[PDB]
Amino acid sequence: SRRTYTLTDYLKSTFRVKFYTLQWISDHEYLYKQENNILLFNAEYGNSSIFLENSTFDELGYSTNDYSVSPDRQFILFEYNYVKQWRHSYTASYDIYDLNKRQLITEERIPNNTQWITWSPVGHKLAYVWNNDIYVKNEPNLSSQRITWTGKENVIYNGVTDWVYEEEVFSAYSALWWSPNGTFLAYAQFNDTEVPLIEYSFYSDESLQYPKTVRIPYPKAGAENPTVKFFVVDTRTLSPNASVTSYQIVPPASVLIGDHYLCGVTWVTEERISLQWIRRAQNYSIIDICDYDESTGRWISSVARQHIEISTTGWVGRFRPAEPHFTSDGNSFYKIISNEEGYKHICHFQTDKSNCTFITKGAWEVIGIEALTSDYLYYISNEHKGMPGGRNLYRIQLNDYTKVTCLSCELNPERCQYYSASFSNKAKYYQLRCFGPGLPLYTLHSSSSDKELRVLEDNSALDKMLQDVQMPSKKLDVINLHGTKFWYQMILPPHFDKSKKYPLLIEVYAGPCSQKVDTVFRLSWATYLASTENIIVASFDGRGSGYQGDKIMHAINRRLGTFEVEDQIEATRQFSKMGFVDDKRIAIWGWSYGGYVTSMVLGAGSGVFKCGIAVAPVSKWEYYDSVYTERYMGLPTPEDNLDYYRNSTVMSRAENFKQVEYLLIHGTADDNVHFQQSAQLSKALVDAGVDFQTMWYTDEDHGIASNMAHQHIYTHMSHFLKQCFSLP
Amino acid sequence: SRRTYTLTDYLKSTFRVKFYTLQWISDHEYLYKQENNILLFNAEYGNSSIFLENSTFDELGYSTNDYSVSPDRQFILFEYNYVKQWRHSYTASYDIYDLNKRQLITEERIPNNTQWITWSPVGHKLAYVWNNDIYVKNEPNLSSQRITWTGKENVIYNGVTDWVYEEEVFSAYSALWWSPNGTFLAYAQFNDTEVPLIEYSFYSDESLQYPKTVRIPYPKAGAENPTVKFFVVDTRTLSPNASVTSYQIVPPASVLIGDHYLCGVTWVTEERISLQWIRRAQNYSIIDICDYDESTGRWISSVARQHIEISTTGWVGRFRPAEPHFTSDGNSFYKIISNEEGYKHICHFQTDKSNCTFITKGAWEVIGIEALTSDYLYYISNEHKGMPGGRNLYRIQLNDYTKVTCLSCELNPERCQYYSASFSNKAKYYQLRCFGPGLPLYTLHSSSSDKELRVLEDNSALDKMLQDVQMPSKKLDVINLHGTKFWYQMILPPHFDKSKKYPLLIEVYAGPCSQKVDTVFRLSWATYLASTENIIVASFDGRGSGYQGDKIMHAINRRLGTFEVEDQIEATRQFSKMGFVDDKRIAIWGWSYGGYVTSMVLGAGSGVFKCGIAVAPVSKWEYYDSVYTERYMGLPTPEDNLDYYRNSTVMSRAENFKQVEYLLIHGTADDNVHFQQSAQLSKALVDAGVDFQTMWYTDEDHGIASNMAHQHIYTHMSHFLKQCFSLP
Ligand SMILES: *[C@@H]1O[C@H](CO)[C@@H](O[C@@H]2O[C@H](CO)[C@@H](O)[C@H](O)[C@H]2NC(C)=O)[C@H](O)[C@H]1NC(C)=O
Ligand SMILES: *[C@@H]1O[C@H](CO)[C@@H](O[C@@H]2O[C@H](CO)[C@@H](O)[C@H](O)[C@H]2NC(C)=O)[C@H](O)[C@H]1NC(C)=O
Ligand SMILES: *[C@H]1O[C@H](CO)[C@@H](O[C@@H]2O[C@H](CO)[C@@H](O)[C@H](O)[C@H]2NC(C)=O)[C@H](O)[C@H]1NC(C)=O
Ligand SMILES: *[C@H]1O[C@H](CO)[C@@H](O[C@H]2O[C@H](CO)[C@@H](O)[C@H](O)[C@H]2NC(C)=O)[C@H](O)[C@H]1NC(C)=O
Ligand SMILES: *[C@@H]1O[C@H](CO)[C@@H](O)[C@H](O)[C@H]1NC(C)=O
Ligand SMILES: *[C@@H]1O[C@H](CO)[C@@H](O)[C@H](O)[C@H]1NC(C)=O
Ligand SMILES: *[C@@H]1O[C@H](CO)[C@@H](O)[C@H](O)[C@H]1NC(C)=O
Ligand SMILES: *[C@@H]1O[C@H](CO)[C@@H](O)[C@H](O)[C@H]1NC(C)=O
Ligand SMILES: *[C@@H]1O[C@H](CO)[C@@H](O)[C@H](O)[C@H]1NC(C)=O
Ligand SMILES: *[C@@H]1O[C@H](CO)[C@@H](O)[C@H](O)[C@H]1NC(C)=O
Ligand SMILES: *[C@@H]1O[C@H](CO)[C@@H](O)[C@H](O)[C@H]1NC(C)=O
Ligand SMILES: *[C@H]1O[C@H](CO)[C@@H](O)[C@H](O)[C@H]1NC(C)=O
Ligand SMILES: NCC1(c2ccccc2)CCCC1
Ligand SMILES: NCC1(c2ccccc2)CCCC1
Repeated sequence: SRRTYTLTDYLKSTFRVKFYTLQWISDHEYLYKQENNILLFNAEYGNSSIFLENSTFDELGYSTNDYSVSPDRQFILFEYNYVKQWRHSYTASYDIYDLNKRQLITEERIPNNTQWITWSPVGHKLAYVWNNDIYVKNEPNLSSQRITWTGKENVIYNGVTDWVYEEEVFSAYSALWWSPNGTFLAYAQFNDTEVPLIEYSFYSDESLQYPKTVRIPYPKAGAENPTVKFFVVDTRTLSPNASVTSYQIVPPASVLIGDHYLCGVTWVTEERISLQWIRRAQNYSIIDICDYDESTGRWISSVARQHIEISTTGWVGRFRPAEPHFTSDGNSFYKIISNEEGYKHICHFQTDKSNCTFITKGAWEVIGIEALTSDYLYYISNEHKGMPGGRNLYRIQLNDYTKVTCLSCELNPERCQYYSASFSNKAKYYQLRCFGPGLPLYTLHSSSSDKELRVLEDNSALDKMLQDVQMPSKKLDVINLHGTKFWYQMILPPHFDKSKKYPLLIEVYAGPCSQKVDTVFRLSWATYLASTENIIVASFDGRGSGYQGDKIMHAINRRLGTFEVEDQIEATRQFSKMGFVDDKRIAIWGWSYGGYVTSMVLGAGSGVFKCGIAVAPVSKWEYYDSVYTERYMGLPTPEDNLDYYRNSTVMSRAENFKQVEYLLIHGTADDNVHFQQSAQLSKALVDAGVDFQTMWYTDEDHGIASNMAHQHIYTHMSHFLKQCFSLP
Repeated sequence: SRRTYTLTDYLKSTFRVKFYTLQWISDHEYLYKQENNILLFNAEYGNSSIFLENSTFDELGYSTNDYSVSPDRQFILFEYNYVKQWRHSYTASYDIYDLNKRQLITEERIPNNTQWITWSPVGHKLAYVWNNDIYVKNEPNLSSQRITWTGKENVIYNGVTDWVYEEEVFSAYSALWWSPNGTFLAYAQFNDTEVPLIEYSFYSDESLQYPKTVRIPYPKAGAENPTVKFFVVDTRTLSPNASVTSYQIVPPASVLIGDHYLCGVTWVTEERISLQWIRRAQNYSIIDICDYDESTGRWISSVARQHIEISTTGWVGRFRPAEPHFTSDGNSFYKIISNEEGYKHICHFQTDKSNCTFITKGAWEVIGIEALTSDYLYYISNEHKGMPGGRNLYRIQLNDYTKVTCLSCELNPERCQYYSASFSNKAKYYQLRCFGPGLPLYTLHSSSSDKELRVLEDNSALDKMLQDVQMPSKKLDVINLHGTKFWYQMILPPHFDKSKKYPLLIEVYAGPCSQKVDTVFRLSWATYLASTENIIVASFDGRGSGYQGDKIMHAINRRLGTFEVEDQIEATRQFSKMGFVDDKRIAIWGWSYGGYVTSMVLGAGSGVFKCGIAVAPVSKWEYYDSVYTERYMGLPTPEDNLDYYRNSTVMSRAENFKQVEYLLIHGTADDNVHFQQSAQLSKALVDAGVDFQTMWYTDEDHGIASNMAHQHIYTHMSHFLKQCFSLP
């Protein structure tokens, strides 16, 4: 009799899922923004005090989207006037507020359009990037000092990444790294002089008479890449009438051979920095640990402190090589790498020795190292119940790898199987974050007694609202393909009657090291399709997917568009044989890589799918960026992998689309998967005489995330889907 | 029992409509390309001879799309390697073939990428434009002489028009004019230095890794326009070691005041040239007749030889002021202008007097003056039967305006009501071209006996094919609106049963001075919709339409988007009341201006239309070019017509689209109605929460005319239409 989860409920977020975001500022204290008030909580006693009243934000231009308190707690930074750029980058305005004299620094302010800013790890120094140059302010009220002079739009980047490093290498816009005690400021410089430009029209507000052309240095497969340099600036000598004292650290010879990338920076101590470089091929990476020479100011490296990591069956790491986690002394480190069996586990390395020792093993994988003390190492893995789509926090004794405890496994076995964690300094306390399968749950714990100090947020409000509505259920299970067991999930309609025949909707991603099958709780479009439209929405992780060993992940090496596409078809074929699926009404959709896979499926002529929707899909790999594409496909030259580049385009399967109903969608301002991709795909379908539907979204980028576009696209795909399934 | 005219029949042109293209080369001879053979016909005796065997084209690179024989018949020009640009412009390669020594000129050839080329009116001189500069060749085998040095891509144009002059002023790419006896070569120079650039992406062949950006100097409403200069070059002194002798003719002071355009050039005699200029406003034009001064080389003008033409209720002429037609002596001319009642008729002017005398009158209009001898004047009008959508050839005695004969009216009253004509030199013979309502019919006639020498093409083959198929019928009639009678047409399905109720498709254009209702025979998409899908396709010419007097045409002056849109709604409303139309299923579609109107109707909230399709529509007048837009709307400034510019956008009616099914289509490479227009329109619909369909066509220009795109768009609109009409 109750209501169903509606499209409007989804599009409007009428069912709010709460969370708990905190920032640790010591080994037992943390800040929390509550009702626009910044409160200081003491993990020990649970008591809190007001750190900054809600009545201070009231007048800072307008909305204050973010804050950052200096480590010495003397100042606070206010971020506002946010202007988004790519996936991670953006520019903003900042105000510095003196917490002592409780005033607002007015002289020597931070520039407008600041690209990045950060306090030093200690004290209250500031470093920021503006107009592609780096500046340092020793005091909030004193004049900043310019560190670089080469900054230049679309050419030289100091302190921040260019387009490709942001998206594929750093997964961040930032390229600045203060040393632990603020002595040194390390940064990377990117040169895009020889990178070709992708250009597209941005129409802007209706009042703009002429469209403007956006230009981005974007390297497509096999094109010229940006070069990079790494510098360590000694901030001690920074003065208005002094030059900048900096040293340039170059990569090891084994990398200087040809094109390469800087993929990681980690400070070990005030005089020891760790750099991780990888060759353009991405099957050879190396860690170079450089020591500061106090009598020359040089950062020296030695072959003894270099650690090589290669891959013979594919690429190194998941999306990039894993980061090293050093001990306080810096004489050793722990890092995730592939073991003998192809599973990723933690290996213990000695800084000046090449041999490492695995401290974990099994047919499961370590997702990442979370914290490290002199006695324990905390990490996250999907070992529990052997569920690759589950996550838990584990702790292992460093003096006896035999003693490993699961800190999250049994807290709420039914409600919580997917966690992430955030540790305080020195790992004395930690917040545990549960994302499903039940309602998210945030908790605070002590590392000494493993006791649960308290419940930070349990979403009891959401629970209330949902018991009044007919929610669908999510079931996870397994099936066999090629003698290998793979996972899949199904969002089943309320009051699921294994008798009736329901229409199926396959939602796919399926890109290298992907995971669409997990135990995370999500109020999604699928929630609505199952709840209101009685459609079954399933997902499957086959060959190429991650967190199940290099064996399954590297299956699609140098051959994207083959096995992962084929496995979606065979898995759907097995789903359609289970009596509760109307094989006459099967569809599939995806975004990005899921859009590519969706298209490849539809064009396979399997006769299995009736219709499909592709949103901002890749259509030809030579159109995508160099870092991501080459990592799996090599170079598109007749000497390397051109043949597999050519027969993996969606265009080459155009004729087969005559057998299905296809919906192609794309944002005209997509800086990531260029509109070109869909423009070229549609032209191939037109030339083949194939009828299909289209939908462009003016000025929307890769996310197609503006409030109105977001609502419009899901509304549109719903009509298309219901038309195809003959649903009223 | 027979077949119906199918979509495939239309898309593939299975039913060929033949024509007869000839080129007059004297007062009694003409050339005709037959089976790749150039034959020379003698109108007098009807006998023909081979002028150039089909066996000469065989090897000229490849296909020879066109030929041009010099007037002295000594040479012939072969055009090939055609590369289209805008609506009229294109570049090509040319070979000169010596008809005497029957050889092929090999030395001093014509450049590749030639923009325009033409023989002189006599002899065998040649003038051509290459890289925006003019060149003259006195002999096919001799070196050409460069005439201009200012040529520059997207900036200076010598001898050819820029984008806006090509599309809106000259309706041609050409800007060169030889004098009657080849002495002088006149040309216009266009400067686009200050014209803003419209830019858009061209994706090209799938193999192009990066899309290229096309840039065109295009002036939008109120923007900076291109300036122009007119020169008369004396070719007699052209020599390799001599400078160029030329004179610059400037416009009359009444035009130099502000911005203006050169809209017409006409040579009167070897020493008298006629220039027609118009102000940017386009409600004031003037004809300046300049005489050559043999002792100074100057081209002099006098106030006595100037003729002003203004409009107080709108703009001058139809799309541009009509051209003057001078007598051999050049002492007088005949030109179409609006009379006292607002109807366009022929006025007789004296070159040095300001008063003219109308030689025709009535509630009908003269379409154009076709030929002029010392005894008669031939013209075309829609006077017959008072049908504004009919055309006929008339002849009027110059010494007695009372004697006027209709030469085409009664030849085939049932089969032919729409003619055009082509006269030989001195008007001794003429070809008559009938375009409907029956099958096209070409005939050759003598001016002396008005006798029909012979039938050039009667399409008897097409007649044969069509009697085997169920063709629809076209009926023309009238209806009253605001006390004024307007015309409309309906393509009725075969075996039309005035009983049953059929869905109605309204095909609209309705732009200023347009005519959708005529008696021309057309194998169109509508032919298929009526014949096979049993849909009625109607068209209506209301306020704003042409050929019915300035009264009706100037109705929409300074207010586009109002009356012509409203009249389509009221006329459809009256059509729906006629018992044979299903009021529940009515649609409307259009192209360009028809797309605008179509969209303005769908957004009127009249409740009359269920669905509609708009192809490459204008959505906001400030986005269209200056010449066309300003002609009807004035300037978009608060001092002029900004208010009507703002409330006539399609966007302002977005909310109303929630009541209809809308299909928006646009070529991404449209240089005319920029993709911007539809991009901005769709964004307004998305912001309003309106659901609608879309369809972009990669790299297609304004015509969307590539073979595959052509077939695809009509196939797509047919599915949309049938979905909306619930037709299987
Ligand atoms: C591209 O072409 C290759 C080579 O023909 C395809 O690889 C074969 O795929 C078939 C599946 O139909 C397998 O039976 C063979 O074992 C494969 N051979 C190799 C060399 O792996 C590949 O599937 C094609 N890729 C795409 C995207 O269609
Ligand atoms: C094309 O038109 C532009 C006007 O914009 C001319 O440029 C001006 O030329 C004069 C004289 O040389 C200079 O004093 C101005 O400074 C120029 N202004 C600009 C906008 O550049 C240009 O010379 C013209 N070219 C031709 C071939 O006529
Ligand atoms: C700043 O802080 C006060 C609390 O100290 C906020 O007041 C609370 O508001 C929530 C709902 O918004 C109530 O449920 C609490 O009970 C309120 N507490 C009090 C003091 O009554 C106040 O809303 C905040 N100011 C702003 C900017 O909204
Ligand atoms: C918007 O501009 C004017 C503003 O009123 C509109 O008004 C005109 O058209 C009406 C038709 O409903 C007439 O009733 C008004 O009298 C007439 N106003 C004037 C001053 O003559 C006009 O129609 C609108 N144009 C568009 C495109 O919507
Ligand atoms: C919490 O209370 C303790 C005493 O039990 C005090 O020492 C501490 O400073 C307080 N922490 C806060 C809320 O800052
Ligand atoms: C950027 O790279 C280009 C191309 O190699 C080079 O010419 C230029 O000097 C470099 N600039 C800097 C600041 O490194
Ligand atoms: C730095 O130099 C400027 C003049 O160039 C001078 O005004 C200022 O006093 C100097 N600062 C220091 C550190 O003395
Ligand atoms: C590393 O990748 C390159 C790129 O093709 C390849 O030639 C080489 O064999 C690879 N090396 C390993 C360790 O597999
Ligand atoms: C037709 O024949 C006549 C002979 O009476 C001749 O004069 C004429 O040139 C011929 N027509 C042509 C040009 O083929
Ligand atoms: C014309 O100029 C050319 C180029 O300098 C020269 O070779 C030629 O002799 C000149 N013609 C004469 C002789 O007048
Ligand atoms: C000519 O047209 C312009 C266009 O705005 C107008 O301002 C001017 O008054 C008009 N004059 C005549 C003769 O109609
Ligand atoms: C060219 O014309 C001749 C005329 O005799 C004709 O017979 C021949 O078929 C034609 N050749 C072609 C197809 O070009
Ligand atoms: N850029 C890497 C990703 C991608 C791949 C193909 C297409 C779009 C986006 C894959 C993982 C995050 C985004
Ligand atoms: N520009 C001239 C035309 C037009 C008008 C509006 C929109 C597109 C095209 C009007 C007549 C021919 C084409």
